[PDB]
Amino acid sequence: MESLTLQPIARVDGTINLPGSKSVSNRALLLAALAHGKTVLTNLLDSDDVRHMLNALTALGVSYTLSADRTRCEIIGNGGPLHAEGALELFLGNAGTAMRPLAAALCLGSNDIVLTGEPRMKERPIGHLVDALRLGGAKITYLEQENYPPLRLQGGFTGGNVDVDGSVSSQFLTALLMTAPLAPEDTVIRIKGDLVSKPYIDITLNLMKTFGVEIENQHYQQFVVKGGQSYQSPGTYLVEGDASSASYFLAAAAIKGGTVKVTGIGRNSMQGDIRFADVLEKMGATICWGDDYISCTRGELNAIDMDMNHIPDAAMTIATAALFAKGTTTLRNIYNWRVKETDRLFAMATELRKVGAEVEEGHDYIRITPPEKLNFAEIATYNDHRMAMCFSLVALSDTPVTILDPKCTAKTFPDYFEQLARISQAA
Ligand SMILES: O=C(O)C1=C[C@@H](OP(=O)(O)O)[C@@H](O)[C@H](O[C@@](OP(=O)(O)O)(C(=O)O)C(F)F)C1
Repeated sequence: MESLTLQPIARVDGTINLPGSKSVSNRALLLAALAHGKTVLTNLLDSDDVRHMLNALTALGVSYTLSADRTRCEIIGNGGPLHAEGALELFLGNAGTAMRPLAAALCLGSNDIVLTGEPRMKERPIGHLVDALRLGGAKITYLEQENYPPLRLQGGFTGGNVDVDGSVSSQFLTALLMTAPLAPEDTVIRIKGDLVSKPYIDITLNLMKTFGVEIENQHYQQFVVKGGQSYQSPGTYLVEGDASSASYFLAAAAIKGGTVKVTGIGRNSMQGDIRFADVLEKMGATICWGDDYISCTRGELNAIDMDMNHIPDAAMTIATAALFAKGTTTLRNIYNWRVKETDRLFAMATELRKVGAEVEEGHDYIRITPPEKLNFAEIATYNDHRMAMCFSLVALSDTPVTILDPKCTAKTFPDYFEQLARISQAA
């Protein structure tokens, strides 16, 4: 078991050029593969989730080339649905943005493909998506536990009236939205009730528009899609920097700055996690907005009590930043933390208590009362990139912290610790 020990960081200050957005990167790659023409993506993220998507596209027959640093990709569009037979297995690692979107897209036409991944992926739900795809005509088989990967897809999604549950993940609706335009018949997608992580649907619709497709969004309760469409290459496309990855560095400044500026995202970004900056401002930090940067300067840090459903991933960063705030912080309406890279409510509460906090682990919320002073802990990371990045902030105090399995950050940010060190100052 590898580990990394972070010594106390006296102050943070500096500029970080953000790695590419994982959410945008995987959507752009799949749309480029389905599109007609050559797409040149720049500022593409090089991480495990993107590598698994690229490997899947290679296995499906898509041609592309990558630059030396793997941030520039020239993709040759397939000009329509991707195809493979013989129960070809695509191993998708831990990537939800490959698993959910491909589970839907590969249901177009006739195929015989199996989707699987790491053990944890076999524990992340996909039943709501499968239910919707079947209503549209798809033939899908669960090879292990019902409602979870791995899946054998045999095609048949033609469109029609499809209902989808949006209460657990926005990725199921995202997958349907990307797939429906290419189906032969028109599709009306009806949301059964609530829709969580709503800002990610805006990311999906933005990418679809870039690739030539628009749909009718009726107040996020129903989406009307015309079938028989085709995606078209936009030529060159610049991938936004990752706003979720930015959260760690902006929070670092709110706690121990200094001023930290992140470039690659700004006030015009399509990512919902830029709203993380507004939470730091509510806590007492100073935020500066630019067209291609967001910066945070240390002010003060006061506890908050907020519904975080609109920024579930960046909300985890507030949970460790809360260790440094005045008062008790409560983060609400975050049930799906339980079904991601690990059960994050269980994990976050467990590890926060290890450094001294008093924590109430609610079914769908977490309440955190910081200790007078933090203590040392060897932090378990649950094969979850965000547990490692969130707990790295413990070192912005008088105590060191040891992070187990630091390489798990590679899901979205292989160079995380090098970047945190770049802004760490001794004076
Ligand atoms: O559509 C997207 O791009 C995502 C939407 C969210 O999921 P929900 O709609 O289910 O709330 C994020 O939490 C998810 O990021 C994570 O990763 P995956 O891409 O799903 O593997 C993450 O980086 O931590 C997370 F869900 F674990 C990526």
